[PDB]
This record gives sequence, C-alpha cells and structure tokens, in this order.
Amino acid sequence: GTAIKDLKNPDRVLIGGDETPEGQRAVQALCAVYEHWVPREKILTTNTWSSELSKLAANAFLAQRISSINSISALCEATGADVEEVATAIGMDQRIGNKFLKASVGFGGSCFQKDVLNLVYLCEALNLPEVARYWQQVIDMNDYQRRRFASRIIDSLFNTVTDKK
Amino acid sequence: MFEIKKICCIGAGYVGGPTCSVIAHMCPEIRVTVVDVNESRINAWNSPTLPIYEPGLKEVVESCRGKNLFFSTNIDDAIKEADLVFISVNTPTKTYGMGKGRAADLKYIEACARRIVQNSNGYKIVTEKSTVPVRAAESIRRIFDANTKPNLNLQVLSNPEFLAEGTAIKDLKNPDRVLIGGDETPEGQRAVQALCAVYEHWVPREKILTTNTWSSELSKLAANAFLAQRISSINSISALCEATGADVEEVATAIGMDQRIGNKFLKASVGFGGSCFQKDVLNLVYLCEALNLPEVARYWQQVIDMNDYQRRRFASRIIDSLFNTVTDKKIAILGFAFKKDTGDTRESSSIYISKYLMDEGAHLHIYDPKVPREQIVVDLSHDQVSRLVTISKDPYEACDGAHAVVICTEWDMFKELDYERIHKKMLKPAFIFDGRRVLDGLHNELQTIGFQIETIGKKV
Amino acid sequence: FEIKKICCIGAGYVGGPTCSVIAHMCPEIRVTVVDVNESRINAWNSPTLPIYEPGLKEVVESCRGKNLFFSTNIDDAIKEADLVFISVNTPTKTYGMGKGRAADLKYIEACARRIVQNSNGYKIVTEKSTVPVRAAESIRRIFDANTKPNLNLQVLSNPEFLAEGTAIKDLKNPDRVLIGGDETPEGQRAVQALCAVYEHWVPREKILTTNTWSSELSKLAANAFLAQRISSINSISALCEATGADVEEVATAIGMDQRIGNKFLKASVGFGGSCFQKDVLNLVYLCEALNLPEVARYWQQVIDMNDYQRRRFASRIIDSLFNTVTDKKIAILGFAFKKDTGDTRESSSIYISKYLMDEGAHLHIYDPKVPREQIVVDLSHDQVSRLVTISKDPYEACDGAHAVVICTEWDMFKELDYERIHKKMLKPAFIFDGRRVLDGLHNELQTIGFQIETIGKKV
Ligand SMILES: [Cl-]
Ligand SMILES: [Cl-]
Ligand SMILES: [Cl-]
Repeated sequence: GTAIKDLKNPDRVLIGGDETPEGQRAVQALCAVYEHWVPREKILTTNTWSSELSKLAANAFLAQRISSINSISALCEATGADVEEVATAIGMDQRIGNKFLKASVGFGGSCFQKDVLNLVYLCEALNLPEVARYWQQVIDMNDYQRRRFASRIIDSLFNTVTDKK
Repeated sequence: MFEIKKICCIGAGYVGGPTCSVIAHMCPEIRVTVVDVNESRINAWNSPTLPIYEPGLKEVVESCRGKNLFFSTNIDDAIKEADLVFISVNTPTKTYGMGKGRAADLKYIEACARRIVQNSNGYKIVTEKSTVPVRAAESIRRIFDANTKPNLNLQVLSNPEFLAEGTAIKDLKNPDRVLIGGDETPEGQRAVQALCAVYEHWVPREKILTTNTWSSELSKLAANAFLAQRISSINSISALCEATGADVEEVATAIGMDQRIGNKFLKASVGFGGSCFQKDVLNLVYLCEALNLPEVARYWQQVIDMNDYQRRRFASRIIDSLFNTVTDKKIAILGFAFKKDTGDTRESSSIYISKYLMDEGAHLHIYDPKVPREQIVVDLSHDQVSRLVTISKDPYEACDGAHAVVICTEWDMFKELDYERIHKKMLKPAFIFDGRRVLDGLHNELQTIGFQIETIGKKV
Repeated sequence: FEIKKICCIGAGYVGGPTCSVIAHMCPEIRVTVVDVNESRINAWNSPTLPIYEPGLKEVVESCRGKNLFFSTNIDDAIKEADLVFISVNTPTKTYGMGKGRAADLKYIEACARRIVQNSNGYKIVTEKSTVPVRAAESIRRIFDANTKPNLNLQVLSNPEFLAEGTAIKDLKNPDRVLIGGDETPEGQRAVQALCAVYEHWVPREKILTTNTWSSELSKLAANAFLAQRISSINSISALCEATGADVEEVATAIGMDQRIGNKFLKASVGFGGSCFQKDVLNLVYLCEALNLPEVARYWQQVIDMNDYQRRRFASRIIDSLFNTVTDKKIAILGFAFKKDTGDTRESSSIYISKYLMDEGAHLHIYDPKVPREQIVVDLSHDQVSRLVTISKDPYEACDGAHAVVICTEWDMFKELDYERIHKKMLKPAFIFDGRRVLDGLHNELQTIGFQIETIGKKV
C-alpha cells in the first residue's frame, strides 16, 4: 500500500552475510548499492541467520501487538472499560508507541499469520516447545477474537440465524 | 470550577512520596500533606535522610517541606482538611485464599475508604494513585454510598502512577502522559477537571488524558503487561537464537529499528524482575479467570511462563556444562539486584538462578556491590543458606577456586574486571555464563585466555 | 379482566388436544386453532383426526363448530384473540453453535413477529411448547422493538405435561398446571386471567404460579429428574449383575421409601422417546452457555449412563456369540421405544440393532405395531439392504437364529411358544431380555435349553 515510500525512505535495510572475508565483501557490495539513496546509519549488517530470523520475528512482534490489544478489548467488554481509551493510554508510553494498537475483529493479510505459523513450526522442529506455544498464542487470540465476534452476533439474534438476511 | 487547595495522600511509599513532593514543588498555592500508618517512614521523610533514594528527590523535598509539604502520622486531620485525597497504599498479592499468589489483596484500600468516609464531610475528591485491580473503584463507591451522610459528596477518581524506580523525579516533572479516570457524569467531570487543573501547572494539556474510571485502572495493568511481553518476546527469540546460530542482540536491533515497534525494552536477559511486572501480569490473569475470559487469561500467562522458562533454561545450561553435578562445587554469582545500579532484589532473577543451583547443592559465592548482606540471606530462606551460601566482600574472593562465573546483573563494573587474573585461580574447565550480554565484544579475549564463555541468545 | 377469545398457533399434539379440552370446559370462550399447513386443519375438521388420543374424538366432536374452530386464517384469529397460544415444535439445531443439543427458536420467532404485526390493544401471549429458558425474553424483545401506540402485549409461560398416548386423561385431571409470568402489576393480571381459565375444571390447589423463567426451567428439569431416575436404577442394574444382587428386588426396596416413591424405577436397555434425551441435552447446553460447567457435566451423566446401558447390552450379546456376529441370524423382538405404541423415536432398539449391524449380523426384526418402512428409515444414514430383514411374525424372525433379543416390553413376548422357537434355533440358543418381561420364566426356559440373560441379573 505504501511500497514506494517504504523503499525510497526505509526505516532500515537489513543485510545478512557469512562472517568471513569473502562473505564480508559480498555484504559490502550489496551495502554499496543501497548507499546510493539510503544513509549508512540506516543500513544494518548481521550474520545470515539473524537476518532471516529478524524478518519473521518483526512480523510476529507486530502481530502480537494487535492480538494483545484485542485481548484487552475482550476484557474491556466485561469491565466497562474502553479499548480505544486504553490503547491511547498505553500508546503514549514512548517505550511502547502508538502504532498497531487499534483493536479489530482480527488481523488479516498474507504475511502475519503465515509468518507466525512458520515461526511456531520452526520452534517445534528445534525442540523449543515453550517458545512455540508462546508465539502460538498470537494466532489463537486472533482466532478467538473472530469467533467471539461471530458468537455475539448469533446470541443477539437468539441463537438462530436460519434464513435471516 | 472547583479548585484544590489542600491535598492529603495516604501512603508514603515509592509512589505517593515523590508524586506529592513534586506536586507541592510545582503548586506553591496548594497545601500537600503526606501521611502513613508507619511512624518510621514519617520520621524519615522529615529527617535529613530520606527512606528511599531517588535522584533529585532530596532537593525537591527540602525545597517544600514546611511551606506546603508536610509528612505526618495524623491521618484523620489531614483527611478532615483535604480537598483531594490520594489513596496510595500498596495492594500486595494475596498469600492465601481464593486467588492465592495471583490476586491482589484489597484489604489496605478498603481500610482507607472506610477511614476517609469516617473522617470526612462535604465535598472531597478521592483518587486512587496505586495500582489497583479493575472495578476496584466500584468497591470504594460502594463503601461511600453505604456509609453516606447528610452533606457528604465523595467523588472517586483514578490517577495511576507511571514512574520507573530510579528516574522518579524526571518522570514526574516531565511525564509522557498523566492518566485520569472518572465517572461519565456532571459531578464526575468536575472532579476530573479539578485534578486535571492541578497537573496543568506543569504538564502540557496535550499530555493529560481523560478516560472513564475503568479504562484508567485497566490501562495501568495493561501497560506494564505490554512492557513485560516485549521482554519475554525477545527472550523467547534469544532461545531460538541459540538453536539457529542467530544473535539476539542483532535481531533485537533489526526489530527495534521498525518505528512501529521501537527499540526500548528489547534487551534479552536471564529474565525480568522487579515488584511490578510479574505482580501486575499475574493480577491481570486472575481478573480474566474471574470474568470467564480463559482465552485472554492464558494469553497473558505466557508472559510469565516464558520468563520462568528463560530462568530455568539458563540454570539448566550451567548444570549441564558442569556434567549435571554441582555438589560442593564453588560457583561465583556476580550481581544480585534485579537490575543494575540499585539495591532492590525484589523478584530478582539472581534469586532463582541461585536457588536452582542450591537445589543442586552448590557452594555459592555471591557478590553484589550495592545489595546489603542481610537482604541476600533473607531472599534465600523460607539452614540451607548456611551450608551453601558464602557472601564475598569483593568479586575475586568469589572466583578463587570456582568452577564457573555466573553474571545475573548488568552491573557496569563486571565488564572491567581483570579476567586474566580470575582465570589463573579458577578450576578447569573454567566457565563464564553471561546472563546480561555485558561481555559482548570481549568474547575473543576471554576465549584465548582460556575461558569457555556462554551467553543469552548466542549459539555456543 | 376475563378472557373471551383464544387463538392457538400450531395444531400439533400439544396445541390441538389442549385447546379442544379447554373448549369443552369453557363453553363461553371461542377457541380457534390455526396452522399454516392446510393439510392438518382439514384433518381436524374431518371425521378422522390427524393424531390418535383416547377420548379426543369425543371431546372434539362436542365443540367443533360451536366454540372450537380449526382455520388457516391465522391473521384474523390473532386479531380477535385475547390470548394467543404459541404451540409450534422447537426442533434441535442441526448445525452451527449448539448443534445436536441447542433448541432452534426460528418457528417461535416467526410466530412472535406474526402476532405483533396482526395485533392491537391488550393481548396475552402464552408459550405452550417445550422451549429453552429465556425464550420469552426473545418474544418480549420482538414485542418491545416492534411496538405500536396502545399495544400492551403480555408474555406468559404455560408448558404442557401430557404423555403421548393418554393426553386427554392427563389434561382433565393434571397433577399440576404451570403458569409463569412477570412479577409486575400488569404481569400478575395476565397470569390470573389465564389462571382463571383453568379454574373452570382444575382446582386452584393444583394451579401453580411462578415467574416466567421458573416456568420455562421447570419443564426441562422435570423431564431430567425423571430421566435421571431411570439412568440411576439402570446404573444399579449393572452393579447387580456384578454382585449377584437383582435390580427388580433393589428397585422395589428403594421405591417403598415414601421420600423416593416407586415410579420410574424399572430398569431397561435404556429410555427412549422424543422428550427425555432432547430436553436433558438442551439443559446441558444451557449450562455450558451460562458458564456452569459443573452443572452441565452433572446432568450429562444421565445421557452417558443411558448410552452406557445400551452399549453394555449390545456387547454382552456379541461376547456371548464369541465376539463374531457376521452373517449370523438374530431375532430382534420389539422396536418401539416403549410398549403399546408405534413410536420409534430414540428407541433403544435402534441403537442395539445398529451395534449388531456394525458386526455384520443378519437381523430379522419384529414389532407388532411399528410400520415396516419406519424401521428401514430409522436404520439408515446400503447397510440396511444387506443385513436387515423385517419379519411378519416373531417365529419368522427366530427361525434359524442364534439369539433372541427383546428390546421392547410388549406383553405378547411373555406368552410366546419358546419350545417351538428353540427347536429351529441354532445352538447354543440365547435369549437376551432387555426389559425383564421373562422374569419368573427363567427356570422354565433353561430346562428347554436356553441360556437366558437379562438386565440387572447375574448370569
Ligand atoms: Cl490519626
Ligand atoms: Cl542440598
Ligand atoms: Cl393468514
């Protein structure tokens, strides 16, 4: 949706490479390409696996923010609190920020669920079940949010929706 | 519109004390009176030596004490005179009964509510400053309504603190935001604007947020939970880093440069500590269970489990490295505080790491530059301490004949040690377990010296 | 306030017989029974009624034409009525949230919207069918949301308690009449108005007034308490077979305790019917939805025990036949859920047969009253074609069979020629008595050569 702007003025460019002489040369070659229009302060160099992992974790952190405020939204409906008020109050903490704190029926897109599910599987394959089920909560909460929303509609219509417009 | 001239605060803790001291300092026309049931605390605040240490606090207090800032044991009179009453008492986690070890105990808050109505007449604004469970203000409203009088109009507000213990004064003088919650009624709005007016003396109106009472209560709990979740998230990543060859400090950096995520609270560790994070998250979880929200409850519970996992994991790596036997082995523990530059050990990860090693029968030599000796012994009790715990006056006494050095607090001084010396008198193989990434950049040095060095979020 | 004109929506086995009786005891009241199905109505106006109940034909003929009417003109019948009975059946949901347990309120909702559209002034709206709790709140909400000037609709609960088979007798002399209404001035008036109607032939001592939610809940719990009694004695029956005790003896001893009573204590292969399981399951779901999991699993036990009883019985047959039943002829005697009816709804015979069909048995089924095609329908989802034969007489079913299974307490089964049956049965010949109908005949049957096993008796 904002591809061109994101490319022309990125928060950061991520490049991962082998921690070897040949590897460092290849990194600096690619680094040099981006230096044409990206300030060197905003170019980050890591080993290959940190770069791969950073892409997955970043999307997961984002998705977690949405699922977290969504969980709060459910607790708001039960207490009388208001999630937009709470989100605002949370978001004014500079350490937390005010982006990705808008509660919804649930997040979508071709990246968030796909990458978090991929992250979870990786942890299972690496015998990290505690970490796997930690991140799985992001998906379950999103599923919960949707199911919950649907169930409220159905209850409000007296648990019968047959042939109703 | 109603103006506040006299302020009473119940509780001289790390919350009410600095908050009211600052208010008095920025509002010379208002008489702020801080009271507490503990005569010890009161006499300490009026003493040349204060009961808690915060940068710039000593100056601020001395500027106001006597003019418009007073510390007294006379609670009833301070209530009698006050236009605004801050309830700033701690709500300890219940240690028994329904909700043991998770639910907040409202006993102290309930007492204050009954004490206020007993000693007050006319119009007064009653504001909860302490971290409370949601719908707590309903409990206060219920006590006031049940004990009403002719010409008694008590208004209940929520105004939670957000100061980090260590930078209190700066956080108060220049806060990211001030939160005030009130009833969505005419009388309620007046009370809100009265409190709002007090903060407008030195806080820009852009940074004052008004919500209903429950959003304010909930915001304090959720904010700390969001913070704690960040730490547990990067910690989970750290474990995945050790298994892949990735590096958590690199990953944290890459994540943190996303403006929508930010770079604060992304430093992996042996696990977070303090008197607020676990306490409030556990309180949040219990609330959800009580409200039949099991999906939400177990969602936030993951923040705590991951923190426990991180600690247990770290302890287990040490034990495995020492061939799953630690009996009668000397082990240096460097740093006992829950974070650097404090003597606070409340929920310190050092406690658990030490305790895990004690369950293996290790000879622990613990060093912390600031933490008092007696505090360590208390935090490691329920006999067990006498056999296994030795407390070193200096770091080197702890590494003399030790199998391993475990760093559990990110003290700046640990980075600057003579590790050439330490290695010479250590048993081989000699291990360093860095639980705070403080020796990042020193790895190649330590290895060529002869150390085996392991740290959070880096493959061995 | 007096009630003068009554409209009933639904000419089922509930609304039909109930309103015909009311007309017979209330000559001054004009009772109009309506249904959107033109088929049903003409049957009510026919010399042949759409349902059979003893003495119903008489009661109807007394009133039909004078103050009892069956019509398809629903809108006008609602317009004229002081009291509107909602008497449509509430089927269990077959999909979605609450599948196979929760009640579907669609027919009730339609009726509620139809009433408010076609009505003005003061009217009492009473639910007669077995409904889930808080259903009247749904009706109230439709009324409140679709209000008119000078519209005062009162919502009452008045559930049925008639056993299908002796409806009229149950109506003329009921154990109690139940009426639930709002605890408000207007609400109490509507209740006493309806209360007054039944006082025409029901003593005031046997008319109970409660709030609306107590009334709805009472109908479900009453059937559940009954079902629990059967499942309890059935559970005991299994414990009898394991101890040497006898369930008929124990049931008798228990039932002589005045505080317990001796009704509904007859052990069986399992209870059936269109009400017991449906209502208990509906009760369980209600508890789950209201975050009452302890109560939900408490009542679920009534269903599990009944399922256990059936499965247990089927397994005994299979074990006795050396755990192989493939291509073996087996006589099934009795298919109805109880004796003296053609009703097969939730009949234990269905499950027993199905368990035996999953073993590849050759079932020859006989039932004196139950129609042939109904059995074929109740045993489908191909499997029926290969394994199920329907016998015209019992002996056709026991000719070359390995075992005789009795699943319905028909009186005639007691009087069969077991000497003849045994000669043309394969050996060893088994009789499995699932209804204790052959109690007292055991020593007889054994000397003939039968191995006889029954519910609640050690072999
Ligand atoms: Cl006092
Ligand atoms: Cl030990
Ligand atoms: Cl019509």
